[PDB]
Amino acid sequence: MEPLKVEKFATANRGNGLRAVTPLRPGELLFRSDPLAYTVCKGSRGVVCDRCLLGKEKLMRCSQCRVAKYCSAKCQKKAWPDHKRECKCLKSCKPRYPPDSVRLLGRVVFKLMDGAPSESEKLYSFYDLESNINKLTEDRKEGLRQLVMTFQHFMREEIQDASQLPPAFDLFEAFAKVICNSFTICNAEMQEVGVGLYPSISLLNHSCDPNCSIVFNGPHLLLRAVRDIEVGEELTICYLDMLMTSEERRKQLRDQYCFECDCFRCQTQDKDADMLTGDEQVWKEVQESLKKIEELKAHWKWEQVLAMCQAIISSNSERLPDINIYQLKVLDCAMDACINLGLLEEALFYGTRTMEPYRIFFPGSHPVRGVQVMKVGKLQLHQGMFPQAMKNLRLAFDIMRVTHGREHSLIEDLILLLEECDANIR
Ligand SMILES: Nc1ncnc2c1ncn2[C@@H]1O[C@H](CSCC[C@H](N)C(=O)O)[C@@H](O)[C@H]1O
Ligand SMILES: [Zn+2]
Ligand SMILES: [Zn+2]
Ligand SMILES: [Zn+2]
Repeated sequence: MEPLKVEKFATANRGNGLRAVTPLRPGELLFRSDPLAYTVCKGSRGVVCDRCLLGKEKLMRCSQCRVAKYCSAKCQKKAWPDHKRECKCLKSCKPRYPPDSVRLLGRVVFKLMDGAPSESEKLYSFYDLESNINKLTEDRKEGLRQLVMTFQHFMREEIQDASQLPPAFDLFEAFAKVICNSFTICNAEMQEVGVGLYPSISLLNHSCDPNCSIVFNGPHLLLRAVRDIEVGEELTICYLDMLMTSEERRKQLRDQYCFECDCFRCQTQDKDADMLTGDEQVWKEVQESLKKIEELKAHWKWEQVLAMCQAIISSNSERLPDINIYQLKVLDCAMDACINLGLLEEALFYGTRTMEPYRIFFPGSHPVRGVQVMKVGKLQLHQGMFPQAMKNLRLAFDIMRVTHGREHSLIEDLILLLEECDANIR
């Protein structure tokens, strides 16, 4: 159980890209990699584990830095190679914490010296990672320049000048890689909990209608095909969240990756209309309130989320339909708030209402829908609604074994329920 399945090559115009070498079936795993470097992002920090990135109500805090919090003593140990150095820095920053991108790039710079190679850099190393120096706007260069003066500052302790780092390695150029080659680490419940750098995965170009999706069983990362992919076909993923219009997607892809998405979709404006059904006036105020809420989600702060959600869904009932992406986003948030708070009746109220949009927005098999759908069925089973629960849990499996695969332990939970939902229609 080893044979290779992808490879790099030269695109007509868009740089370096992956391709199948033999035909692929949907649900097939193609690549698998640990991070070259990864870190629990500022919000999740103090809430999740500093290694395995898992949420265990209580956490043991850092010996000498008292910032980094651990799952166990074993998690705390194999974390040394990485935490060894950074402990000192964070220690005397207190409380000011380094913006993720830095604390990451701090960790990376030593994992370059590691000597014996990494799997993460098997097909594409760090120094190959496209940075887009040319044709990068000012206020962005002026943006990255800042981070450098912040990095050097934050690091001081272990790094006083560029002579302590390998040559050809350049800091400003390195943030330019990490602005546009980072990876959002999503946990079980499809929550963002960290940022990684997977320099073989970064060989994947962008379609808003991808054929590959990636899922995070902790910091470990899986790339699978979601459809039938023929020899010589360039493999692609969507770097963005699926709840954005072509116009929102255009703006963000210029601001980060410097390009035009020339997918069949970004030209015809797929789903675009359906996304903003309702009067612009109505939801403007919702896409505004979405900038607050989304913050407090990442900071695992549910109680205020549930205030700002209830009030606003209670408000726009008479006028704004669920299928409106920004309305919907509050609905997912609404659901997510209720789950972590244990209001599982309310939880199901909100979750079931989102079910249908999701179907029209996330095509064939998307792991976001998967988990969402799972949370629904799982919410239903609990409520004792066995028939339609078996319906959704089944659906979840039809999505998830192609999105997550057998190698994901989440699947385990899924089947258990299906055999336990069997037990309640006894
Ligand atoms: N759909 C698309 N259209 C045009 N350029 C794209 C694209 N997807 C990715 N890119 C380019 O590739 C970068 C993402 S990294 C993905 C692989 C890239 N060829 C590389 O050398 O690493 C972006 O910053 C952008 O320069
Ligand atoms: Zn420490
Ligand atoms: Zn841990
Ligand atoms: Zn596009």
